[PDB]
Amino acid sequence: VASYDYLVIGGGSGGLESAWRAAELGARAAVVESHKLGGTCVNVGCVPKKVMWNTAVHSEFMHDHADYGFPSCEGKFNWRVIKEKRDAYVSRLNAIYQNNLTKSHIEIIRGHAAFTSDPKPTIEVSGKKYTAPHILIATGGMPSTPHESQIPGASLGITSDGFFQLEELPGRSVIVGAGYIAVEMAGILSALGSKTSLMIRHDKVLRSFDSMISTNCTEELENAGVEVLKFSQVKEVKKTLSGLEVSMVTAVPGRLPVMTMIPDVDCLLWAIGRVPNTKDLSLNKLGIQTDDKGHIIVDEFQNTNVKGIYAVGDVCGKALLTPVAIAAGRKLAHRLFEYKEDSKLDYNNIPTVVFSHPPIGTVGLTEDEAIHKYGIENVKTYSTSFTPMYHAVTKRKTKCVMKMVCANKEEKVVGIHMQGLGCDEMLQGFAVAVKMGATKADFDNTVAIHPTSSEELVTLR
Amino acid sequence: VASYDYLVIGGGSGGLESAWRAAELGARAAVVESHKLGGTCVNVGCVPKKVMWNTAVHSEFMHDHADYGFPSCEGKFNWRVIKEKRDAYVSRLNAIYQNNLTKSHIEIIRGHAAFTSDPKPTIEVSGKKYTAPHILIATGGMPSTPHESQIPGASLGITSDGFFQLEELPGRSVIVGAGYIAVEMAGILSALGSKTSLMIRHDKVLRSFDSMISTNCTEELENAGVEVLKFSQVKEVKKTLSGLEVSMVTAVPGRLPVMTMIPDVDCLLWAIGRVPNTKDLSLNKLGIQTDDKGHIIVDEFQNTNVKGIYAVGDVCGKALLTPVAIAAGRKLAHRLFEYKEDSKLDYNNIPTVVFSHPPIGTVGLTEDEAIHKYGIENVKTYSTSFTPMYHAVTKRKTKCVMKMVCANKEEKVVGIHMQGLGCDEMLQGFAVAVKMGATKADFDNTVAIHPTSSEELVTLR
Ligand SMILES: NCCCCNCCCNC(=O)CNC(=O)[C@H](CSSC[C@H](NC(=O)CC[C@@H](N)C(=O)O)C(=O)NCC(=O)NCCCNCCCCN)NC(=O)CC[C@@H](N)C(=O)O
Ligand SMILES: NCCCCNCCCNC(=O)CNC(=O)[C@H](CSSC[C@H](NC(=O)CC[C@@H](N)C(=O)O)C(=O)NCC(=O)NCCCNCCCCN)NC(=O)CC[C@@H](N)C(=O)O
Ligand SMILES: Cc1cc2nc3c(=O)[nH]c(=O)nc-3n(C[C@H](O)[C@H](O)[C@H](O)COP(=O)(O)OP(=O)(O)OC[C@H]3O[C@@H](n4cnc5c(N)ncnc54)[C@H](O)[C@@H]3O)c2cc1C
Ligand SMILES: Cc1cc2nc3c(=O)[nH]c(=O)nc-3n(C[C@H](O)[C@H](O)[C@H](O)COP(=O)(O)OP(=O)(O)OC[C@H]3O[C@@H](n4cnc5c(N)ncnc54)[C@H](O)[C@@H]3O)c2cc1C
Repeated sequence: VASYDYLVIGGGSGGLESAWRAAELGARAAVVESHKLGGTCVNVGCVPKKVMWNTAVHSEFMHDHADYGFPSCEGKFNWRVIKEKRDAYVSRLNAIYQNNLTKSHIEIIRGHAAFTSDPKPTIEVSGKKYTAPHILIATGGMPSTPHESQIPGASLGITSDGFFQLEELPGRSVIVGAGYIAVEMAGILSALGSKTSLMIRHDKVLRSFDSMISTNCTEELENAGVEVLKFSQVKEVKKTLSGLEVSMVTAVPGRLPVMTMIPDVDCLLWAIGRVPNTKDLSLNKLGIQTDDKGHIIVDEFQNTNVKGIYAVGDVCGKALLTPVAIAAGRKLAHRLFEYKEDSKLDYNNIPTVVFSHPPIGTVGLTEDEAIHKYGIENVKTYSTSFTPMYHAVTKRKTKCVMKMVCANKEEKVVGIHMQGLGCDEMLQGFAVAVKMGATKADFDNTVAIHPTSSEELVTLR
Repeated sequence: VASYDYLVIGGGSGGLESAWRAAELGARAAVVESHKLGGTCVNVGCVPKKVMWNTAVHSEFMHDHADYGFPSCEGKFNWRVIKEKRDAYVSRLNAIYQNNLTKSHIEIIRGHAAFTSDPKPTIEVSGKKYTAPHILIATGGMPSTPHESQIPGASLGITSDGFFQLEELPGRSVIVGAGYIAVEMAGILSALGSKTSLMIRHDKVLRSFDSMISTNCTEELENAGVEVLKFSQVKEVKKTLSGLEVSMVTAVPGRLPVMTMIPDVDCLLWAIGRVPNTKDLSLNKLGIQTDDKGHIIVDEFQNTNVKGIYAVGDVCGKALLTPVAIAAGRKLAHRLFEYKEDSKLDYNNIPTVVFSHPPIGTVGLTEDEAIHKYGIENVKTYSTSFTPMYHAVTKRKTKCVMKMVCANKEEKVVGIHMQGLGCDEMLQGFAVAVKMGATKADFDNTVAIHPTSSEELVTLR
């Protein structure tokens, strides 16, 4: 047993940041990583996702060329080119992340960690044992897929991970899911040329977002040429001569169900969920708690039920975003190594952006979450809808919707939701303001920047 | 003399908003406009400027096409097309602005107003007389041009107004000026294909901005192919067989001066200044104060030295931006018609964006204005510089610089300056935060949005 001051399991967003902050404070740390550092985000997430998005944004502006006075292009995108490059960038970052750990004196135990029987919290990487007064489990999660039992042929399709392995553009794409990943994959594949279909169990996507967003987002998808199959779901999948044959059942309320075969499908992508990566950790040896789905149960301070063990990031289940994982590891490191008993992450007013077309920006309470916590009498919402002046000279259009949810008489801005061009870089600023507890008066007392879309939030009447 | 409750002179940004807010409060208002409503901003400013910018942004992304897997285009932009459209949009807006005044019951005295001899403040539009207990002068300004006396041939060139009259792209462009307009014109003409030169009296542009900006902005201009002629200035201009011949004098400190002839110049654009539009108003009949340059002198409440007369917008000289003009007319209307003695506009922390390539965003104190008002011991600046991941796969690059100026021990964020992709839509949010009096801790306690450029401001260390 080599002893350390900190032993982080998983070198993803959460593990790395916590280790970095701990080392900065004096601790002798080591990180246990079974694969590539940078985790899900760098290797199969944020990074490669956003590169492919910047590419989709390009095809969509090839369509506005002639309107702007330029001669139009003949087409034919090449997936290989942009893939080789996307992959290279991910290599450049790995190298970078290795270097940082090294120059920071953070040891890297490479391999798969699992807990042991030793009473004192101890893990064992490759027959060898390591222990520490503080162990952070930050192993994340993975895309869930349906068992061949209920969906015979389910394994025939791919996941987001497999999307980043695609080497040529799928001719016919069918995506099953209604969350941000699902939406993003559908938006990228469709803009780049694939005949795409998004299969959802209901009528709208991102149903957990403010109604104005799920409504607008389902619409803009339809308007962009993505076939949305509502109240539909996969019954089975089969490999035919030319691609897969997907049989789905559509049960639109008020009507009788209908079976449908989607043939010649090159790509069936499961974007149905993320499952925690916790079995093989041998949590059962310490009685470490988990919920019915395997997520590790922690408290406000990221504490498991076992002393000297913590969990952060996706593995916990709450707020599946890289900067939440980071913020939690950073705050933990400070509580442990800088002794600030009160360093926890406030999970309220976390900003999120969904890179669809147009981009979605959202922070805070939805109108309903607001109505519920305050009451209809005390919730006033303000909102606008317009066509960005960028579309003033284009046949093509996309709208821009902005809702502002205010609570009580002072009108504390408790939620801002929007969808439109520029909404991705537009949010961080207001997120700070919302986090400071701004009121509608503060926004209104801020001089506008003309001409911009952002200026519509400081002139909402 | 027809009497009203409010008589606004000029239907631009400031006059229109003040009239609208006044009418909403009960006042019987009328607006006096000698030309097209919407003013400088709609007719020869913000609106047409930003359309031409969106177009320049397009040529600059035609250059990243092949990098993103798409086949490249043969070129040849067409100025006519985008002009007909830009002009049409401006017509659509005028019509809109007319309609609003009408549906709001604001009368429109069309023609040129001038003050009279009548003791009681009275103006006369076309032989007819109008008076009111409250007159707002919101006549704005105009591009200044050099007198043929000192610069023989100065009149041969055009101004920003004349830029919006151009019907074909200038082959060779030379722009004289170092402010935002100058920079923007140079950036648009150059991106769209003109062989451009920007003539400045010093070494850098936007010299009144934070040093990191004038430095970065002079650099990115050079890197984009805009020839910047430093310590240079026009001596005279002449019309030759093929375009104008510009003779300038370059006096770089440490060296002897050199005369230079720039020949074959199709366009010489004066972007040297804006002069107030106040002579023909006959200010002298009421003894209304003005500075040595004709700007009308007002106080914190927009009061002239004469009772019942006010001034807002460019005409005053302070903060030459549409939303400052608007904010001042709106606040005035409330002071006058809603009787709130304390409604004045706070001229501190006004956000501004300069649509160069890449866009500049800035709000607050520059490092020096901070150092001066607080002292070197009390000013801490934070800053970063990086290449946006959009350029991770492009031969072409543009940087992104961000400086954060903090004052005192709490580190109140008193100034944020940046230049880069997305910085135009990125600013409004932080401007609200800065206006609320945020500290570096507030920014740091805001969860980041990954991956974005905006996220670099909440992780500045
Ligand atoms: N504002 C100053 C602080 C930010 C410094 N970035 C350097 C300037 C960019 N230079 C450049 O030349 C361009 N930058 C990039 O190449 C990298 C790629 S991923 S690196 C971005 C990084 N990651 C996270 O946000 C997510 C956690 C991550 N481990 C994961 O799982 O993905 C972040 O900033 N971490 C805070 C922290 O943990 N670490 C901080 C350092 C980031 N790690 C690597 C930086 C260099 C890139 N490998 N940065 C990003 O894409 C995000 C930042 C964005 N501004 C951008 O640059 O596009
Ligand atoms: N968030 C709700 C409040 C904003 C409402 N805009 C309508 C939604 C956009 N719909 C759409 O379909 C697209 N909008 C546009 O066509 C117009 C063109 S100029 S109109 C923008 C306007 N002007 C000023 O900022 C500058 C003063 C001006 N008189 C000048 O001199 O230029 C502003 O919002 N004024 C506050 C106020 O005085 N008046 C408010 C109404 C604006 N006047 C005209 C609106 C319709 C366009 N004619 N708006 C803009 O370009 C700026 C807003 C920006 N979000 C955008 O839409 O691009
Ligand atoms: C497609 C797709 C797109 C996404 N886009 C975004 C986005 O734009 N923005 C965003 O904020 N988030 C995005 N996410 C979410 C983000 O990837 C995750 O929330 C973030 O990765 C969480 O970090 P973590 O520290 O819990 O995990 P991870 O990054 O998953 O890191 C865990 C690491 O632990 C290693 N590991 C696991 N078990 C062990 C073990 N026993 N021993 C050793 N090593 C082990 C893993 O190999 C991995 O490298 C996306 C996710 C997917 C999938
Ligand atoms: C090129 C260029 C680009 C610009 N870009 C931007 C930008 O992106 N953002 C921004 O914020 N600002 C920009 N500006 C600045 C913005 O145009 C002005 O600050 C804004 O127009 C100020 O409004 P105002 O009410 O004082 O004036 P104005 O809009 O100028 O309105 C005054 C009106 O008064 C009328 N008038 C004048 N005298 C009389 C009289 N005696 N009788 C009757 N009518 C009269 C005029 O014809 C005019 O229509 C730009 C300016 C130029 C020039």
